[PDB]
Amino acid sequence: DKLIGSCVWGAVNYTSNCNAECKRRGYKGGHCGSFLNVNCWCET
Repeated sequence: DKLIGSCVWGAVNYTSNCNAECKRRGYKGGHCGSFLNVNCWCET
C-alpha cells in the first residue's frame, strides 16, 4: 500500500474515491487500509 492521501473529511490530502484515484494513477486498487481507514492507501 502507498500513502497518497487521506480518506477522511477535513484532511489536507482528502480524497473520497481513493480506489479510483489510485487506479487512475496506476495502482492495483484502493481501500484506505483494511482497518486504519483514515489514509488513502493505494492497493499495491
